[PDB]
Amino acid sequence: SRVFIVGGHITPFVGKGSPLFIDKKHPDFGKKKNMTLEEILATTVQGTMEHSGLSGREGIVDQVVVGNFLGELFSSQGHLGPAAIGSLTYGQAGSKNPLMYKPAMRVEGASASGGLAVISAMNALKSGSADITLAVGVEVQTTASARVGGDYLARAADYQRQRQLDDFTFPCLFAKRMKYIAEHNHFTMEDTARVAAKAYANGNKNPLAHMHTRKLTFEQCNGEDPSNVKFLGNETYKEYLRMTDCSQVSDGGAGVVLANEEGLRKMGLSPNDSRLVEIKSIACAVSNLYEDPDDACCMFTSRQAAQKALSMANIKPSDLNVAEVHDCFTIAEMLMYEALGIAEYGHAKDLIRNGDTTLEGRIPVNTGGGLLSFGHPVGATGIKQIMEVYRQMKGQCEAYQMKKIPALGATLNMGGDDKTAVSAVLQNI
Amino acid sequence: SRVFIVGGHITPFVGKGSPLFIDKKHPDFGKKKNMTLEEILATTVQGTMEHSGLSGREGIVDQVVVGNFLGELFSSQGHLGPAAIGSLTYGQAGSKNPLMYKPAMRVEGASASGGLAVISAMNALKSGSADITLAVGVEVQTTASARVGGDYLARAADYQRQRQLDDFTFPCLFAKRMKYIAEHNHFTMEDTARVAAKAYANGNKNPLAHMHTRKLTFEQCNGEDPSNVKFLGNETYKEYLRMTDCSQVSDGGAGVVLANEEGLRKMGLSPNDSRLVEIKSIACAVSNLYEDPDDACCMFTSRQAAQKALSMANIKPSDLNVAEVHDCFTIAEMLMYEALGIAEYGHAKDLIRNGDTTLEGRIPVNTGGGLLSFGHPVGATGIKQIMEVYRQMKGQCEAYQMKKIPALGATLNMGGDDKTAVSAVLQNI
Ligand SMILES: [Cl-]
Ligand SMILES: [Cl-]
Repeated sequence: SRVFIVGGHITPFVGKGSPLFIDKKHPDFGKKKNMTLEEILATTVQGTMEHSGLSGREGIVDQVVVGNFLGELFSSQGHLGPAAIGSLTYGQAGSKNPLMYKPAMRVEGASASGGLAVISAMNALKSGSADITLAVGVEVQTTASARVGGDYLARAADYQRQRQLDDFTFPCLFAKRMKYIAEHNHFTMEDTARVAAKAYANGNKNPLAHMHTRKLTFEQCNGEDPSNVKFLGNETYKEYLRMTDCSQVSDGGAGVVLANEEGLRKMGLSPNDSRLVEIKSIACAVSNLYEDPDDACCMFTSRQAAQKALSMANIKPSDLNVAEVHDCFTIAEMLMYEALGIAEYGHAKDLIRNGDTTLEGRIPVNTGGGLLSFGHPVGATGIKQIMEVYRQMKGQCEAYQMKKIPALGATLNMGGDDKTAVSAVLQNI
Repeated sequence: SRVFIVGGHITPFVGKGSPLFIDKKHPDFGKKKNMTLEEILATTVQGTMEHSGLSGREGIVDQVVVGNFLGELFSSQGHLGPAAIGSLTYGQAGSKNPLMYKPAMRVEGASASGGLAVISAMNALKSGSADITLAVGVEVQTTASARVGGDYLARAADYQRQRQLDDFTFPCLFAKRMKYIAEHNHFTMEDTARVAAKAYANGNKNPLAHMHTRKLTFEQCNGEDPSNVKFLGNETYKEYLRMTDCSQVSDGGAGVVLANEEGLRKMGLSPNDSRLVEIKSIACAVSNLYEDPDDACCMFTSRQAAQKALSMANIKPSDLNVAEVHDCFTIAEMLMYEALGIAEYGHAKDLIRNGDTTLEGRIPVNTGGGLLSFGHPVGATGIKQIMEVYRQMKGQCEAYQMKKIPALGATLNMGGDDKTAVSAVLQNI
């Protein structure tokens, strides 16, 4: 019935611009390779068990759900259920494996895949099938060029209808929102530069962040840097999107262990244990892939998911102390403030202008960098969000730790152009 | 907490060799096109609603789960949750849509993806979060060459480890089993020819079957036909697999509406309604993608799933009156009889030699053709299996209707080389 976060793990998120990423320019180029999807999933499953107190007793996990979007394209690998079952002892041939024969599957809803894993794992916990579940999200996207990656990520779009917009289909869909947003004075490209400045400043305090080592001023984020190019091909939307407005092409993983009251009891924990966080509610809303709303200024689907979650938890947005939102673009972060309801329609700009969502603000958002600086390994992201609220609640975030420990948090995870949304309310214990 | 099949729908399964498939050789070549994935999903969702009594009240469905393996490769399209949400009114611009904002997602575990959609839907029904769910499985595989297709289906294998075996990786993995099976006298290539003779004879009575129009004798299935080629490239395994031993590359869909007692109440039905079949149990077992058991003569994972399901429903294999099993190859059907437990280890051969699993036998299996003749649109298969037991129980199968209406049935759906398995026990009402 009730559901608890017992622990979890986030890998460093890596790609171009991280010193952890091996390219023709890294001391180990030709000597060592970046992790494969299998290696990331192994590290993520192992790390999750290690930081959840399950070492030696991994057999008490009832089910495993993997969130992943594009493994079949980037890594030529689907069927990650049995890859997850083999991840606890990966590379140790013939070893005993307590996860053998357990239920496992992959779920997918574009960049909401990790959020969907969490809900699926929660349904299992409330259904009689499971008392302890492991939800892991992983992605490897660095194995193709930027343009090829665009085409792959267009699988999140209505591909027949939208791939034609630009090779960078998904960035073009958000540039298209921005043109409409600017035409209705909803917010500006100066506002979106401010989101980016905050994300990179936050990421500079987060050693796991893809962009940890990159420092960017507001001025650079606002286009006073010749390398911050307007890179789209589509001439209708090109002027509305800069490089710094975009989430990173990252590899990484995140996992969480979730338990109901009987799972806690099996682990020797009581529901009042101060290492725990309760998932007070979770909700999913999905719209029509084939049709878009006219009002680009409103993410109606994300707004539905958040309102369902907040209502199920019996709280209002003003009760929230921290959030993680889906900043796949700076443009999206701004819309997410309004979808979540921490700003009224047309007032996200007030928040970003007054610093309310910065680390020292009254409602910090994406405290570790978001998709923009922390990075965006698609499948991992939904779970990374849950774990970031958890980490702030437990005082674990070091240089980006909030000074006032948050009592209530929310997540809002999105797939595609606001076509899938998953939202959770977390309560600190 | 109880779960009922209310109704469902299966499309014709189409591909090369069906008269319903449009190729340079069909009267409508150049005039009409085969369905796209979107069109198949539209037809399947609409048909499932229609045949389940939900037309005009589609809004009482709480959520949709889609099973699909390779859409992101064959159709450049992932994110099928929102595609499913737009499927009821697909092609009708701006129409009212009662499915808007409902939860939806895609699940995947290779050729067990449909079976996984059913389990996920059932978890929702038992957890408080749904009373009526739609589980739909769809696949389109006719959009690539055989060899490109082969590489795509290799996403079911451990791609790094196994892709090198043959361009037809997955077939080769079953040819490899057959070599070991022959070496241990477990069963013979005559036995596997007998499975195929049965599938095609059954398919000839099924107008939805991909191979409905193809008649094949035992002798042809046993290699007395020059066109029944041993097509593998790998010289170690080549001699152990004929064309007629393989499932079809098919396009199609299947859907089912599942409800709990409160769902039945909302639809105006009672749990004793003669249009219903109860799912007495369902189980999933997943093994290690990276490691294979020595004994090719046993599908351990599938055996685990079926034993779990039978045990949960409190029955034995001898109680079963009908079964649908995963005949991705003739070789697999034989192993499935032993995994399901209708034959003891080493005795599947007794069953196929005596006709026990034919339409007139005491335990008819794959009454409509199986994956071999009915066809294998990957994602649909797990749900087609459920709907075929349902159809036999309700007397709906016409020329392949069993003379004795079955009281108990079992499904066994498998992903990859026995790495994921889903098994259900159905009870006629
Ligand atoms: Cl996405
Ligand atoms: Cl498969």
